[PDB]
Amino acid sequence: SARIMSRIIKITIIVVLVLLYGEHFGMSLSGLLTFGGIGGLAVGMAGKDILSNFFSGIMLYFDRPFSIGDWIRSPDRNIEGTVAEIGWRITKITTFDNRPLYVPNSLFSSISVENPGRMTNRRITTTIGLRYEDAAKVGVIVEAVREMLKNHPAIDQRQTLLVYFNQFADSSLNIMVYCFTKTTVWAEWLAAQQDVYLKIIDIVQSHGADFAFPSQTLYMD
Amino acid sequence: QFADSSLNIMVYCFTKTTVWAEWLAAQQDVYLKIIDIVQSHGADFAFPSQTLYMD
Amino acid sequence: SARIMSRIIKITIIVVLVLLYGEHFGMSLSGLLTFGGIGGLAVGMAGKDILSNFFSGIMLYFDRPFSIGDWIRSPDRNIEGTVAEIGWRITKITTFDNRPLYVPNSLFSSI
Ligand SMILES: CCCCCCCCCCCC
Ligand SMILES: CCCCCCCCCCCC
Ligand SMILES: CCCCCCCCCCCC
Ligand SMILES: CCCCCCCCCCCC
Ligand SMILES: CCCCCCCCCCCC
Ligand SMILES: CCCCCCCCCCCC
Ligand SMILES: CCCCCCCCCCCC
Ligand SMILES: CCCCCCCCCCCC
Ligand SMILES: CCCCCCCCCCCC
Ligand SMILES: CCCCCCCCCCCC
Repeated sequence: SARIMSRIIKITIIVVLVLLYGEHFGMSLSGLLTFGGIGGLAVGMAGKDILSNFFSGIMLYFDRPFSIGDWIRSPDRNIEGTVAEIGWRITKITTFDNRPLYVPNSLFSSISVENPGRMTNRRITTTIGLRYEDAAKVGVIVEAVREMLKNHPAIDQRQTLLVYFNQFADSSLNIMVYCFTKTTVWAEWLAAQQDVYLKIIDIVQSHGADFAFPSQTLYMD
Repeated sequence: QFADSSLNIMVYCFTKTTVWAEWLAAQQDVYLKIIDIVQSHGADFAFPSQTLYMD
Repeated sequence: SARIMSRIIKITIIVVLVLLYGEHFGMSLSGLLTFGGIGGLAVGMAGKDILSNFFSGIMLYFDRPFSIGDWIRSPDRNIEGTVAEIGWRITKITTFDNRPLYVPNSLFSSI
């Protein structure tokens, strides 16, 4: 394949040399190349593709939406993964399956790029579904959960922190939980989330309420 | 409107404040008051119902 | 990378200087650059992109759909978050996950 490609390259070089030469050296053959714009189209499409990719790479370098080793994604098209290398033509992304993903540079031209690798906090969200018969303790449970969250060493007190009775559900009364953690590490965030969930379970059990299963009323006949 | 297993009543209003926490607190208070009213008037909230013909 | 980019920039500068110069200074080489419109396309696409983004930013400044620190969204495409900065080319939006979101200015043109 390499030798065939070299042969074709030198054939193209000979063709271009013949085209450059005028009547003094053989015949220019300009009309043949411009017989129907074949040479024009051949040059134009290749140049357009190469220049588009090259300029997209240059703009990527100048704007700096992401760097090597950054976790990125896009709501427009999926490119999720960790950046491995930014070439002049193709950007290599390592997916979370440990598989290469080759993205042409021009695909970044007009899309919104998210950079989770540059996040400042990790969010924790969950819903507590209590039974409809536990409506008398909703306020106390919410207050207890908020107090527990406000005293947790792993929670960031400068970020949003909401715990309120949110909405009626089909078979439960839902309570929203919304907070952030100081750390941005995967394992530490997961451990903090697990600890918070266990504490929430303990609080709910201690206050006399319980979690609601999908309920249903049956009329027998 | 009539539902599959309940009679639905719509609630539609606005709050003076535009703050997230204050709006959520007002919503929770309104929901608790609605629950109290419904319980006091003798009605109750409907679970997904179903009629079963045994054989 | 910075030094390589500088080298390529000065190479392009030398190329443009050679193109500007006529027969008095070497050869203009205009035909080579216009052999198949390579230079024309290279200038046109870059200029179109840069000008589109710049003019979108200018229109954003003049119309004032939003300001710094404003929660925004769009039913057409998702950009939800709080505006962090409005640059000449890219607008930075902080999502509710506390992650940066870089939106080219031209994406606000028709939505
Ligand atoms: C082994 C034969 C190789 C022949 C390659 C021909 C290449 C033609 C290029 C035409 C470009 C317009
Ligand atoms: C110097 C600025 C370069 C801008 C490059 C834009 C490339 C757009 C390609 C779009 C292909 C669909
Ligand atoms: C070839 C075009 C070069 C454009 C360079 C733009 C540099 C932007 C720097 C922004 C720093 C905040
Ligand atoms: C037709 C224009 C081709 C331009 C190719 C430029 C390649 C630059 C590579 C820089 C080394 C990574
Ligand atoms: C038609 C022009 C082709 C230019 C090829 C550039 C190759 C650059 C390789 C950079 C490796 C780091
Ligand atoms: C280290 C080698 C760098 C070579 C850079 C070549 C840049 C070519 C620009 C062509 C623009 C049409
Ligand atoms: C002074 C008015 C500037 C208007 C800029 C419009 C840019 C449109 C870009 C569309 C790209 C798809
Ligand atoms: C370059 C074009 C400038 C257009 C300026 C429009 C100003 C609109 C002001 C509207 C105020 C209500
Ligand atoms: C080819 C036209 C380029 C125009 C670039 C204008 C850049 C203005 C920046 C203003 C400072 C924030
Ligand atoms: C090709 C023209 C490039 C113009 C680059 C403008 C850079 C403006 C930076 C403004 C920072 C506040």
